[PDB]
Amino acid sequence: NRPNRLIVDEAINEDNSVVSLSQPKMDELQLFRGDTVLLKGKKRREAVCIVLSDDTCSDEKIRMNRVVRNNLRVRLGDVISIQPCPDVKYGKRIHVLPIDDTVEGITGNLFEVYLKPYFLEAYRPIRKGDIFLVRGGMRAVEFKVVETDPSPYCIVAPDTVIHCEGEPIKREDEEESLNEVGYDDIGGCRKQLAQIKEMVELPLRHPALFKAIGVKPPRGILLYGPPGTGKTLIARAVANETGAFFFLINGPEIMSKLAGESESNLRKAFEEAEKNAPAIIFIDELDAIAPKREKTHGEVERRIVSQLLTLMDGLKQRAHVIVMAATNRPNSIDPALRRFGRFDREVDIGIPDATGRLEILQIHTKNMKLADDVDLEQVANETHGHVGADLAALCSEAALQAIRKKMDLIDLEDETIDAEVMNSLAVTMDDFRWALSQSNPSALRETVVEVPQVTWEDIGGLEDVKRELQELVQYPVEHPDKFLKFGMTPSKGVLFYGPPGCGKTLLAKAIANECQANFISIKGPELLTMWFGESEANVREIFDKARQAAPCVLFFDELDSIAKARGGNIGDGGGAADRVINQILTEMDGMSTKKNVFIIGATNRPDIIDPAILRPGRLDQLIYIPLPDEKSRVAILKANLRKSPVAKDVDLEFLAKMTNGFSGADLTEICQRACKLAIRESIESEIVPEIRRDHFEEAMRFARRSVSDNDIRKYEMFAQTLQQSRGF
Amino acid sequence: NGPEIMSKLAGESESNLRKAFEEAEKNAPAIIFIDELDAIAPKREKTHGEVERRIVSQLLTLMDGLKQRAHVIVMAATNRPNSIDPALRRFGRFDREVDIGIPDATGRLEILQIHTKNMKLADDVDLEQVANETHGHVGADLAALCSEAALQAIRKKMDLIDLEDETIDAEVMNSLAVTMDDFRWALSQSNPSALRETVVEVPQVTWEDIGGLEDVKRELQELVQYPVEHPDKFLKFGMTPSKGVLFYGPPGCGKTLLAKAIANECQANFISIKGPELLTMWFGESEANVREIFDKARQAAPCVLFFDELDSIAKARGGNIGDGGGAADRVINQILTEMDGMSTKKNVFIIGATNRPDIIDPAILRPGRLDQLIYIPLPDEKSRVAILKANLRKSPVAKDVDLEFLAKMTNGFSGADLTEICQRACKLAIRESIESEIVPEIRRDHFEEAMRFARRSVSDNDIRKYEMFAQTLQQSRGF
Ligand SMILES: Nc1ncnc2c1ncn2[C@@H]1O[C@H](COP(=O)(O)OP(=O)(O)OP(O)(O)=S)[C@@H](O)[C@H]1O
Ligand SMILES: Nc1ncnc2c1ncn2[C@@H]1O[C@H](COP(=O)(O)OP(=O)(O)OP(O)(O)=S)[C@@H](O)[C@H]1O
Ligand SMILES: Nc1ncnc2c1ncn2[C@@H]1O[C@H](COP(=O)(O)OP(=O)(O)O)[C@@H](O)[C@H]1O
Ligand SMILES: [Mg+2]
Ligand SMILES: [Mg+2]
Repeated sequence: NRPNRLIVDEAINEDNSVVSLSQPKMDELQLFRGDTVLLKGKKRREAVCIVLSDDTCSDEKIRMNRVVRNNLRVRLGDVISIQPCPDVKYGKRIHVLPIDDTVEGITGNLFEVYLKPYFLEAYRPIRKGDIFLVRGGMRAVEFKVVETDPSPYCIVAPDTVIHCEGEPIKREDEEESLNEVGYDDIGGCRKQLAQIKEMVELPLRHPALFKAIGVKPPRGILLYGPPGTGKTLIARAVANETGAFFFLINGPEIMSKLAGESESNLRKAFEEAEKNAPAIIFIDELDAIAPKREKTHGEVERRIVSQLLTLMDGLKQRAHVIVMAATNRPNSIDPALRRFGRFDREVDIGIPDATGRLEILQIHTKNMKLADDVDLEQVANETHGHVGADLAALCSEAALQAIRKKMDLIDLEDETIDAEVMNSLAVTMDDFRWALSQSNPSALRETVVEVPQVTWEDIGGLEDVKRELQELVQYPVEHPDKFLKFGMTPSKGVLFYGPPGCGKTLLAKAIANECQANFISIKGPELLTMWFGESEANVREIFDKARQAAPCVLFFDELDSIAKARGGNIGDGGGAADRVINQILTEMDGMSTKKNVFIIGATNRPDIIDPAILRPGRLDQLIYIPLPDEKSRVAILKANLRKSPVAKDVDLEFLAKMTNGFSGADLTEICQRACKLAIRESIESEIVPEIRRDHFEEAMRFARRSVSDNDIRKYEMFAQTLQQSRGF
Repeated sequence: NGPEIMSKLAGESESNLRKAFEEAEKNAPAIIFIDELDAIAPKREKTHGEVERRIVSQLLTLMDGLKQRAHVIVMAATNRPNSIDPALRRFGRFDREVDIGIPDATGRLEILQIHTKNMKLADDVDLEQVANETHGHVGADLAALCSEAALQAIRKKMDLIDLEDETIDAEVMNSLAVTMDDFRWALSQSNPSALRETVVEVPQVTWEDIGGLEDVKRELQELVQYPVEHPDKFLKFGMTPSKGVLFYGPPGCGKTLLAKAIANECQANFISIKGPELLTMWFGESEANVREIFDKARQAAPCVLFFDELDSIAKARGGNIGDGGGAADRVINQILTEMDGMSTKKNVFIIGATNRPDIIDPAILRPGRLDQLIYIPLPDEKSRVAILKANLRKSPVAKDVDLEFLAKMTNGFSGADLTEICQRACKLAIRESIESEIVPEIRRDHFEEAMRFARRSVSDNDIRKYEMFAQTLQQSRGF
């Protein structure tokens, strides 16, 4: 249907007037990447913009910003027409003025702060119907053009004289503000937007089709995640972005109201928003109003949760609605709300990663001006547990640390301030380092699921067991073609066992990095404290959080501490078991081989373990991690100092010889002392940097075999037969 | 609806609940269906305050105080038989029970076809495979798996059509289909997350699926097949069938399979309760769900009830050296009170299995509980072919192999460790093929390399220990 029909999509780049396409559309287009284009759009309102080319788009799709996409009165997923035409020319007048409340409280000269610096060397097209936004000085400014050089197009040149009175504008009746949230105000969530985006999209954009079909569009959604994670943000974003009518319910709000006042208040919310459909209904803190465990005292609270049910279930299809609620943990809410015809969908919005945090940090760092020494790629690596709302108050508190010490000397106090200071005001790296050091980065910290940073090169030796792990994880994900042809079935779990400090934890994080699978780590002590006094109930959740993360490596680390809890050494009269070992391996038997979740245990004392976990179908492949030998003992040293400035004098072949029964962790203990003996001489020297050969000679003096000899023969005995361990 | 009438104001419900019978008294013959009887009649520690305790006693006086009225029948629904006031199950109240379980694959295919009727499908679809890939699924899961797969089709198909108007006509829909790539996609989302709990089914395993063991196969059909087949006999000669069996032997020698084989043979349902799962529901110092697995066994008869890896429980109390006391828990006792409960006129049939007969409680060996003891030995050469011959029956082995030759070099391998050889061989084959992308057929050299790393799973010095218990495990009670 011709290359006059294009679709809307949301840009990767942040720049104001551009559109990004691909070469197939270019081999359809045959026009430049520096050209101007005049686009046609809905409601007789159209606008002028330029194009470039790039791979991130598909064969056919169109990247835009909101500032473009709003004037065109279009939304993501609308048919647009680029109209590839070269009308190219300069314009003349281009008289602009600021917008109603967007300048409220800021005053003064706008030429050198705003406007001018935005146009320079990047002449930007303009039309009588372009509103645009300029970022700076802690503020988002909005503009409009009542007249310019006559239409359609005007293209600035590094001359053109712009003239502006200032003063507000009349607020446009229907024209949205750009300060309303949209898919660009959310970051780190990319994967769960597209999930929410598909699922809610077409029944909002295409109310008719469903009325034409017998398909039931899912209507109800539950968003998980700990507080401050952006649940309420993601909700309103979608409602704005999709065009829907967004009504909002607070839990406390309707539990604040008088008994019997809530019922009419909760009922009206649907009844009213029934009339305005298509409609979103968002319920903040569903936990407040529907808390069924031992639930509540007295009817009036037990009554309102049954009112909610008869609205969800007793929804007859009404006309058209979709309900969205939010809560901190999936639990604590009445189970009867998750049945079908009620909130059947679930979207778990976890904490962000560093790649997510940098995405967030840039969003709250946009509008403000920064010094050149800032990094923000390092910050994301120094903020560990942080949700989005922590990481926003880390930007706004760092920026108040800047404007206290800067303008206390200016000490100017009046009704409003103008932009020159703000423009010549910046935040430095010393502030971020300061606001990161307060207790504000105190933040919620719980089970994290991520792709690990460790690579294969980060571990030395072990080259064959590296080859065997990729057999057992890489391939069944890579080649589902095979394993049908030859039949059989992949084995699910693995068990590493060996001397302490020999590399088991690392080698589990390496394959996750290799297959880009998520990695969940559950350490024996942590697992056994949540059992607390005689109760846990959270184990089934780490298998859930593993299930919705697939492909996933699920790693049970230092699995020996649990068995020695029941008892170690001499031993009890009984075997080594707890009620938290049993509910693990009921749940292993639960997960299907069609799942690509993959389990790995590790133990430093194979002597003690429960045979139940070695049974075929639980942890079958047994892998014995030996101590390193000379040629590998170089690989270890060669590795962990890869970031250390070692001097040329050293012989790593020589270290590796004098050492024999050292663990890989104890080699790092030598390399550790050497480096800390170096810094003592340097610090002395303040009354030259490099690591020196003599240093390694002194460190090597105090080195310590971490594993005894007489216990090496014990690993060598279990290396042979650990299969025998079950049955007697 | 339960919530409906619990939504209404206090005292509004009474008149609302009463009218439902009073009205539908006038329109008889009449059904009265009560959704979620759990909402309105939850008596355990039951409730707070009268108004909720009042409405459950209003319901009772309607059920019991039904005088025969004219003509009515009441139907209610609930998730678990428990949680509802016991006083509602007395006679003149809901005395009937119909347990509607989860479906089987034969059931799921039946469902899938019902929500797949009206829609058009591509020819590559199967639906007999889907039913085998959807494991825990209830009907409502398996319906939203059809409607979400069919939305995956009409998003990518008509987004290019991008036609938006008041109504659409049928040509597209007719020329619109769903493919197998969609089902595979919607099956891969987390929507197939579904409730998964004790399943009762006829097992897929056959006799041919296990090699060797030809006499103990003959003895199991004596003990299960015949009293169901020939109730004529067992009267003529008198006596009585024995109820339970106990398999014991080295690990990996085929006990679990051989229990699922007879269930398949007599087309009896099969319930499996594994030692760990049984001992975690005891949770902290409480279970209350054991009597239910004997109920779910009772209403399923003819039923094989299989207690698998029954050793993990006894080693819980303690294994090896041992405690000062015997191996027991409060979850062993409430099993064998309940075994003594079920009558020989029931055709429910119990089977245990253990890898450590040394440790077990003698109480379960008493005549009238688990009487027939059967010792499952390790395979021998002629049987070790039958095992290999079996588990690769679906594998494309090349003609070069000698299965007679494998079986010789192996002696004390378990049947499960033979599969461990046959397992490695097949995974060493796929490595060469995957290399070869920069020919399919298992090769003789492959089995020669796999055989290199093979591992005796059972020690020699513990084989003489099974041979000693093989002789006398009856002696174990009394000292
Ligand atoms: N092959 C190796 N390559 C690099 N570092 C190693 C290696 N083996 C041990 N290490 C060091 O040991 C530390 C982590 O040890 P792990 O890989 O967890 O071994 P582990 O025995 O599973 O753990 P523990 O705590 O020593 S019992 C790392 O900081 C490494 O410096
Ligand atoms: N006679 C046999 N025929 C076929 N497969 C067998 C046989 N014996 C053992 N196996 C293999 O062992 C696996 C299941 O073993 P089971 O029959 O459960 O023996 P078990 O000793 O009761 O169970 P475990 O886990 O080995 S203690 C199957 O996957 C089979 O491949
Ligand atoms: N993914 C994200 N991207 C950008 N900002 C975020 C994100 N997540 C959280 N925030 C910040 O969190 C703050 C409030 O979050 P909120 O919507 O209240 O989350 P919740 O409702 O889950 O508590 C907002 O200021 C927003 O800046
Ligand atoms: Mg470790
Ligand atoms: Mg078994």
